[PDB]
Amino acid sequence: NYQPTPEDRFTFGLWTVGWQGRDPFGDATRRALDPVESVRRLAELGAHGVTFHDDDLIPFGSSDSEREEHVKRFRQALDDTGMKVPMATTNLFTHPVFKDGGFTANDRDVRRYALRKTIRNIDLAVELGAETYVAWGGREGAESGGAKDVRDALDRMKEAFDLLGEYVTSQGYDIRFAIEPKPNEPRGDILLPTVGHALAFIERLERPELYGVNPEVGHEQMAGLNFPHGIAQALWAGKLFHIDLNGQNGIKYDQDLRFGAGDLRAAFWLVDLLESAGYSGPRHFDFKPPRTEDFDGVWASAAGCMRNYLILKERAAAFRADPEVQEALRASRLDELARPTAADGLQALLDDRSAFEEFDVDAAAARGMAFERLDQLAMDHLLGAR
Amino acid sequence: NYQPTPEDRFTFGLWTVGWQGRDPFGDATRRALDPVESVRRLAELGAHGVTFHDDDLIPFGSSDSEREEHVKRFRQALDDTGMKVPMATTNLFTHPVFKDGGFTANDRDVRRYALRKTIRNIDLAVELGAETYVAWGGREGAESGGAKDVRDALDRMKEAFDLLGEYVTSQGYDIRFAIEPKPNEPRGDILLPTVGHALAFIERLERPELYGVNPEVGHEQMAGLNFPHGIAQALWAGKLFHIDLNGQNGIKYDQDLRFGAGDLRAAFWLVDLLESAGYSGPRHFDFKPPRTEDFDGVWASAAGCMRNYLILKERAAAFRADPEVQEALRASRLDELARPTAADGLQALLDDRSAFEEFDVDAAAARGMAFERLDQLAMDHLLGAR
Amino acid sequence: NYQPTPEDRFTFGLWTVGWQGRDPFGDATRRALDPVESVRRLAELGAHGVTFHDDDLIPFGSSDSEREEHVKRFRQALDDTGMKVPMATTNLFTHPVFKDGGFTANDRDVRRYALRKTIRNIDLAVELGAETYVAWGGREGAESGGAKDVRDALDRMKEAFDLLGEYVTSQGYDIRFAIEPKPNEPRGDILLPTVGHALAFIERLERPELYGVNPEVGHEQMAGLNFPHGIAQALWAGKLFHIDLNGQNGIKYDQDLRFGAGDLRAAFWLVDLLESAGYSGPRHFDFKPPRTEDFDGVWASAAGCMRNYLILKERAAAFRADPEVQEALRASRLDELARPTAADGLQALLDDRSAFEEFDVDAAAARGMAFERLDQLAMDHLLGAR
Amino acid sequence: NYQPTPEDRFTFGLWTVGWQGRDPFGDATRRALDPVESVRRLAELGAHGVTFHDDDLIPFGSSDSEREEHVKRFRQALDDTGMKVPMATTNLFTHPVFKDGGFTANDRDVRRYALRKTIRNIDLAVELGAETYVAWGGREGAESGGAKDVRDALDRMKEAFDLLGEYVTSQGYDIRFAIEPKPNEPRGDILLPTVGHALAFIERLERPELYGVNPEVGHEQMAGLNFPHGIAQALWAGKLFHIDLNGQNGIKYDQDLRFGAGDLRAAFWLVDLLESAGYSGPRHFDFKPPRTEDFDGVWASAAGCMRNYLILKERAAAFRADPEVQEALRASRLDELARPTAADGLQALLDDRSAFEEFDVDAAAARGMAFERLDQLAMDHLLGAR
Ligand SMILES: OC[C@H]1O[C@H](O)[C@H](O)[C@@H](O)[C@@H]1O
Ligand SMILES: OC[C@H]1O[C@H](O)[C@H](O)[C@@H](O)[C@@H]1O
Ligand SMILES: OC[C@H]1O[C@H](O)[C@H](O)[C@@H](O)[C@@H]1O
Ligand SMILES: OC[C@H]1O[C@H](O)[C@H](O)[C@@H](O)[C@@H]1O
Ligand SMILES: [Mg+2]
Ligand SMILES: [Mg+2]
Ligand SMILES: [Mg+2]
Ligand SMILES: [Mg+2]
Ligand SMILES: [Mg+2]
Ligand SMILES: [Mg+2]
Ligand SMILES: [Mg+2]
Ligand SMILES: [Mg+2]
Ligand SMILES: [Mg+2]
Ligand SMILES: [Mg+2]
Ligand SMILES: [Mg+2]
Ligand SMILES: [Mg+2]
Repeated sequence: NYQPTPEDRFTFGLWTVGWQGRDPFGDATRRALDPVESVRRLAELGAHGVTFHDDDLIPFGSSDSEREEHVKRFRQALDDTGMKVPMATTNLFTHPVFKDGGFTANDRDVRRYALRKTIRNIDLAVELGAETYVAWGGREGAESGGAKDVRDALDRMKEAFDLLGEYVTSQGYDIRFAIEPKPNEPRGDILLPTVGHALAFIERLERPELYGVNPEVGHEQMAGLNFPHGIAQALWAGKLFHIDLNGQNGIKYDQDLRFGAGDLRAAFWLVDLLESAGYSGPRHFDFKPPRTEDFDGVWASAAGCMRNYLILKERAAAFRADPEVQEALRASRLDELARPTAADGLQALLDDRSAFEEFDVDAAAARGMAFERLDQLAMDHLLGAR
Repeated sequence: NYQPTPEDRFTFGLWTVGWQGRDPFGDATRRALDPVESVRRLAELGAHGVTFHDDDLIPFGSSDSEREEHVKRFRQALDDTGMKVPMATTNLFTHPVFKDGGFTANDRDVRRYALRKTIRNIDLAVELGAETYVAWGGREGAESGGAKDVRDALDRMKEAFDLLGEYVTSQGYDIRFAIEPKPNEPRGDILLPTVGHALAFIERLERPELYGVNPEVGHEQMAGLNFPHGIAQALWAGKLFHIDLNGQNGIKYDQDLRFGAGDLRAAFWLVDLLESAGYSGPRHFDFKPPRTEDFDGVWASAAGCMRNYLILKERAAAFRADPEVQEALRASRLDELARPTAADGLQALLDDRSAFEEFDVDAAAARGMAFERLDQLAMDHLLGAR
Repeated sequence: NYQPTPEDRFTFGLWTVGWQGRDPFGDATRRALDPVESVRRLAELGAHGVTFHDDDLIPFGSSDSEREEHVKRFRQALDDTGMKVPMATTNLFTHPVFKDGGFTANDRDVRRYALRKTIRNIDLAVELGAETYVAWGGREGAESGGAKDVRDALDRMKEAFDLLGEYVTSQGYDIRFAIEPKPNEPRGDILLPTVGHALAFIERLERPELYGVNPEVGHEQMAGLNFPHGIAQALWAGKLFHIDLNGQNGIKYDQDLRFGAGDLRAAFWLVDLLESAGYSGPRHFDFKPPRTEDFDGVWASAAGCMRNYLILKERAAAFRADPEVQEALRASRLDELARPTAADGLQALLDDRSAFEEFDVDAAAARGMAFERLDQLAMDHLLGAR
Repeated sequence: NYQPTPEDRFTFGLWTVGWQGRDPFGDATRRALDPVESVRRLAELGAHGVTFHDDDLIPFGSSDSEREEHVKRFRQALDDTGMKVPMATTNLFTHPVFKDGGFTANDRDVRRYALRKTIRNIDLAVELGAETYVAWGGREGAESGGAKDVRDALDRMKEAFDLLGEYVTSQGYDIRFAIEPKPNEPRGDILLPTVGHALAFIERLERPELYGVNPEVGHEQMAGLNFPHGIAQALWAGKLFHIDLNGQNGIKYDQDLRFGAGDLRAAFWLVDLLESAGYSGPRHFDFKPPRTEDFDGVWASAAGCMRNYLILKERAAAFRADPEVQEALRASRLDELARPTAADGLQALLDDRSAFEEFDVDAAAARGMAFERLDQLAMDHLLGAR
C-alpha cells in the first residue's frame, strides 16, 4: 500500500527534515538534527538519498581538520545505510556577508568570495558522487529600483557561471549545473524569477550544455504560473536536470508544504507529465515540516511526501491506461495536436485552397472540443471514483 | 509643458482608443470609431503613428474589393496626416474558430488557417511600411490539464514561427517578429506566459535573429513580476524589439489602464531604463479608456499616456544628472557591480588568498549598502521634491 | 454511483448553462438557450431548481404584455418539471446606464432607476416562490481614486438596502436578502470586496436580520483568501443564506469553473463544513461551461458540478466517521479547542497560578500538534486511498 | 522642507528601527538596539512617540525586579525626550509555546497563559499612558484544514476579547482595543484576515464600543485589496482607532517597506483620505529597514517614512484646493454621490414616473463620467507637474 523503496529515487535535503522551525516571527520549535541521524531515519522510511548545502554538513568557519571529521562521519553513515548523494549546493544566503547577493553582490570582493566558497563545495560534491550541482540565487535581487543595474548584474551572473563551467571542465568533473528560480523572498524581487527566465539565461552562457534548471513547485506558483506547463517547456528544451517537489497554497510567502498539499490537481498533472516523459532524475523534496510539529510529525510529514507521489503515480497511470480516456483524448483531437501542421511545406500550404479560400470557418467553429468530459474523467480517476 | 511631438515616437493601436467598452459583464458604451477618424485625432494629439490587427482595418470576411477600398481610405489618411504604421499584428483570438487557439489549436485545419490568415496580413504590413510584426497568442493555452500536451503544442508553435520566418526570408521582407507574452486571460493559462518563457522559446527557433519580444507592462505584473527587471533581461539578450505601455493594479484581470496609472514607481524605473539604454523603438500604448468615459474621455486618456511618459522622462533624467545621486550610486557601489568579478581569470582567482583564506568576512558583512538613502533620493526626484 | 436527485437541492442560474461564451477578447461560440429548454434539460440531469436575473427571463425593454407571456411560458415549464426557483436577482451591470454602478452610481437619477428595477423584480421573485434575493454589486466601485468617495458610496449603498428592507416589510413578503461579494472585475476595485466586508456592512443596516451573504468560491479566492474559513465566519454569525459554488485557479480573472475544478482540497473542506454544520440552503452553481465546449459539453460540465459535490460529500463523511481520524482529532486537541478558555471567569483566571506564575512554558512548547498526520489522513480519504 | 515636528504625531514601534535583519533565510545583520537609544534617536528625528510589545521592553522571563529596572530606564528616557507612548501590544507569536496561537491555540492551558500575559501588559501600558492596545493574532490560524475548527476558534477569540473588555472596565481603565488583521504569514491562513472580517467580528463582542481596527497598508495589499477603500469603510463604521503605515509591492511576503515605497498612488489616496476625514490618531510606522542597511541606513529609512507622509500631505491638499479640480469633481458628479438617493421616501420613489416609466435610459447611458481627466489632474498634482 504505497510503500517507497530506494528504486523510486526519493531524496530529501538535510535542511528539510532538519528545519528547526525559525520563521520571521518566531524562535525554533525543534532541536537541531545531526546529519547522521537524518540519514538513518530517511533510509528507514525508504528514501533513496540526501542532498546538502555545504553549511548544512560543515559548520561555517570550521577548520580544515574539523571539516574532514564532519565528512568522515557523514560518509560512514552513507555506507552504513546505502544512501546516495545525487545533488549538492552552496549556501550563499544565510551569512550576513551575502546580504546583497553572492554572484551579483555590488561589492566585488564578496563576489570573488562567493565563487571560492562554491568551488570548494563542488570538489566535495564530486567526491561524494553528486551528479547535479544546484544554484539558488536567493539573495541576487533588490528591494528598490536603483540598488541594482540588472544588465550589469546579469553580466556578473553570466561571468560567475561561465567560471564555474571552466572549473569543472578543466578538472574533468562529470557534474552538471541546475539553476533554481524563485520570484521573490527573501529579496523583494529575485533575478531569474521563473523557469522561463532561467532557461533564457542559460542560452547566453559559454557552455550551455552544462546547465539546466531545478524548478520548484511552490516557486512557480508564487507567480501564479502553471507548474506542469513550465516543466513541459523545460523538458521540451532538454533542460530538466533536477526537480524540487513540495506544495504551495497560491500567491503568498514560500510555504514549502509537503508534496501533495497545496494544489492537488497540479500535483496530479505534474506526476502524469514526469512519468509519461520518462524523467529519470531524483524526486527531491524541498519541504519544511510545519513548526507546529514535534519530531514524530517531521517523519510523518516526510513519509507523506513519498506516499502522495506514489498514490498520484498510480492514479495517473490508471487515467492514461483507461480505454475510455484514450477515446476521449481522440474526441478532443490530442492526436491531431501531435501531427505536423504543414509537413507538406510552405509552398504547398500557400497553394492549398482548403486552408483559406475554401476553408469552412463556421463548420470548424461549431465543433466542440469535449474538454470538460475529458477533465471529469481525470477528476474521477484522481478521486478513485471509477 | 510636456507636449508630445511625432519625434517622441508615441504610437497607439487602433483597438485602444477604438475600444467600445464591451467587457465580460456589459454591453458597449461607445459607438465604433472609423479608423480614419482615429488617425486624424491621434495626429492632432501629437502621436507618431498607429498599429492595427488585420481585423481592425478590414472587417472579417470582406471581399477582395472591399479589402482594397478599406486599405485605400486608410492610406489616404496616413498621407494626409504624416502618421506612420510601425507595427502590425494578426487577430487570432476573436472569431469562434480560434476558441482553442490558432497556431496550437488541436484541430490541424484551424492551425493551417491561422497561418494563412497571418501570412496575408504580413504582406499588407510590409506594404504599409511596418518594421515589426507582433504575435500575441491569446488563445494558445488551456483551462484544464488534459486538453493540451504542452510539448506537442510547443512543437506546433515552433513550426508556425519557423514557417513565418521562411516566408519573410523567401520574400526578402525587412520585417522582424515580436512575441507578446501574457500569463492568463482569456485562457486559464497561456503558453509562453512571461518575457522569460518567450525569450527561451525564441532560442529554439530555426532563425532566432528574426524574433524578439514585445513585453507589456500589465502582463508581467499579472504574474507579480518586476517589469523593469524583465525589460532589462530582454535588452541584455538584445531582444527588445517593441514594447506595450500601460498600467495595471496588481494581480487581477488585465486592466490596460493608461500609462502612468497602476504602479507609478515601476513606470519611473521603466522610463529610466528605456532612456538610459537608448531604446529607439516605438513607445506603443496598448491601453483601454475605461468604459465610464465618453469620447472626450477617450482622448483625454490617450493624451495622459504621452504626458505621463514625458513627465517621468524628465524626472528620471534629473535623477541621473544630480551630482548627489551620482555620489550615492558610488556609495552603494553600483560602479563596482559594473566591474568584472574575475578579469584576472580562474587560476588567479583560485590562487588569490584575499578572496577566501584571508578574506575578512565580518568586515565585509558590516558595510551598509546605503540603498535606502539612494531610494529616497529617487522618490524625491519623482515627486519633484528636490 | 453519485447520481443527484432533487432532494440534494442542486440549483443552477439560467445564465450559467446559458452563457454563450462571449469574453473580453472573443465572440459567442454557442447560440442562446431558451429558458424553457434549460429548465427541461436541468430537470433531466437531476437538478432541484433554477435561478435568474430579471434580464435573463424578460428581455430588457419588454412591454408589459411581452413580460407576461415570458413569465407564463417559464411557469408552465416549472410546473411540467417540478423545478423550483429558490433565488432571484437583478441585473444591475450589463446595460450601459449602469457603467458607474447602480446603487452607488454618481448620478442620482441612475440610483433611483436601479432601485425601481430591483423592486419590480422582487415582486416577480415572490410570485415564483423565491426565498432569497441576491444582490451582486458588480459595477459598484472604481478604477481610480478620485472617482468615488467611498464613505458617501457606503451611505448610498446603505440607503438602497434600507429602502429594499422597508419595501419587503411593508409588503409583508417572506424574502431575505443576500449580498454577494467580489473583490474586482469588472470594476478595478468593487465595494464590499470580501465576505468580511459584507458581514460588517450588514450590521449597519436598519434591519440587519433581513440580510445575509451569498459567498462565491472563486471570488474569495481572487483575493487569495481561504474560502472554508470565510464560510465558517459567515455561519458563526448566522448569515450564510445562500452559496455560489464553482472553481477558480488562484488570483486571476473570475474563471467560474465547474465545482470541483480549481482548488480541490478547498472544495473538500468546504463540503465537510457545509455538511457538518447542517447547511440546508440551495447548493447553487454559478459556473460557466468553457467556450471551447458545444452543447454536449455544457451539460457534461453541469453534470460534473453535481457529481463532484456528491463524491466530496462521501469522502468527507468517511473522513469524519473513521475511528482513526476521531483519535487523531483528539491527538491534535480539537476537543480542547471546543472547550471554554475560562468558564471559571476573570477573577478565577487572575488567581490561577497554574495559568502564569507556575505555568511550565517549556513543557507546553515541546508538545507537537500532530497536524501533519491528521492532514495525511484527510488526504488519504480524499483520494480513496484508505 | 518637509521637516517633522512632534505635532505631526509620527510614531514608531521599538521593533521597527530595532529589527536586527533576521529573515527566514539569514542571520541578523545589525546588532540589537537598546530601547533607550532608540527613543533618543527617534526624538532627534522629530518623532512624537514610540510603541512596544511587552517583550521588546522586558526580556522574556525577567524577574519582577529586572522588570522594574527595565521600565524605570525606559520612563527616564521618555521624560528626558518628551516622547509619548500612545499604543502598546503583546507579543503572542515569538515564543514556541505560541506555535499554534495564543487566544485560539488548541491547548486550553496555552490560551489561559496567553490571556494572563496580555493582562499583565495592559497594566503596564496604562501606567505609561497608552490610549490604544493593539492585538495582532499572528499565530491564530492554520496550515491545514482539519487542524482548526474555525467556528470553535472564533468562539475562543470572542471569549478572549470579551474577557479583556471585562478586565479594563472592571479596572476603570481608559484604553481601547484595536485588532490588526493580516491574511497570512506566519500561518498559512490567519483568522480575521482583512479589515472587513475584523469589523464583522467586533460586532459580535459583548462591548463592541471598546474595539476598533488597526489596519496595516501592506497587509490589505497582501490580499490584493484597495487599502484606502478599506480605511474608508473603517472610518464609515467609526472604528479607525489606529493605523500602521508602510509599503508593500503587491501580493507576496509581508515586506514592511518604509511608507511611500510600494504602491505610491495608494499612499497618496490614503493620505488624502486620512487628512480629509480628520483622523487624529497616531501616524504609526510599522516598517523594517532592509537588512542591506547599517545603522545610518536605519535612520535614513525612518526619516523617509515621515518625509514621504509630509510630501504626500502637501500634494493632496493642493489637489483638493485647486479650483480646476473642484470643477472636475462636479463634472464627475461627486457632489451628486453625496446627496440622498430618495430622501423623499419609498412611496414617493414608487410613484415617481421619472425614475422608471419615463426615465430616459439611453440619455443617461450616454453621459461620460469624466473620470480620466480627474485622475490625470490627480497625477499632475502628485508629480508636482502643475
Ligand atoms: O539551493 C538549495 C536550496 O536552498 C534553500 O534552502 C532554498 O530555500 C531552496 O529553495 C533551495 O533549493
Ligand atoms: O497582439 C496585439 C494585441 O492584441 C490584443 O489586443 C491584446 O489584448 C494585446 O495584448 C495585444 O498586444
Ligand atoms: O448576482 C447574480 C450573479 O450575477 C452575475 O452573473 C455574476 O457574475 C455572479 O457572480 C452573480 O452571482
Ligand atoms: O501587534 C503589533 C505588531 O506585531 C508584529 O510586529 C507584526 O509584525 C505587526 O504587524 C504588528 O503590528
Ligand atoms: Mg520554496
Ligand atoms: Mg524553496
Ligand atoms: Mg528548492
Ligand atoms: Mg493587456
Ligand atoms: Mg494586453
Ligand atoms: Mg499588448
Ligand atoms: Mg464568479
Ligand atoms: Mg461570480
Ligand atoms: Mg456568483
Ligand atoms: Mg507587515
Ligand atoms: Mg505587519
Ligand atoms: Mg503592523
